[PDB]
Amino acid sequence: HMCDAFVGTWKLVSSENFDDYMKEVGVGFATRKVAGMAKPNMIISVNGDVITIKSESTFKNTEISFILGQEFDEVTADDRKVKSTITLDGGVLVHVQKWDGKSTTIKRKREDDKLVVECVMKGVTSTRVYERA
Ligand SMILES: Cc1nc(-c2ccccc2)nc(Sc2ccc(F)cc2)c1C(=O)O
Repeated sequence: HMCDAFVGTWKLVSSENFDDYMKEVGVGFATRKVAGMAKPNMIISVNGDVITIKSESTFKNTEISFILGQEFDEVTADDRKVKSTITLDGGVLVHVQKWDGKSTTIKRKREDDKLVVECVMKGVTSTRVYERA
């Protein structure tokens, strides 16, 4: 029952400062423009200890499956090859991606009927809000 409140199908309803977050990450112009337009569907499911997060969009579809605390390989929407670890900290999913000596942290939290995603790359935060689809 660890992620019960995250499970489901979610749709992006708002975004703030995502272009700047992507600039800090190192995303190029064209990918920032097209990725920034996307209105992804996030589908979160749990089967035993394995959590799956799928993102479906017009630009790219992504999928990760993982066990909490156990590092894995991820290919991001912008085609970075990263080493990721996802943990639960006080009811917040905390996702750290490492690549090329860089790091970004993505936090996912339930707040009211929303799933709030906070993405941080050095000093820059983007906040992305999802509602149930
Ligand atoms: C945390 C995050 N990072 C990035 C992301 C995207 C590009 C470069 C770096 C990071 N995208 C998304 S959602 C998304 C999925 C597919 C897509 F084609 C566009 C957006 C999210 C999200 O969870 O809201």
